[PDB]
Amino acid sequence: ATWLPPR
Repeated sequence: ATWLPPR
């Protein structure tokens, strides 16, 4: 995927 959100 893309844009990995923190926590």
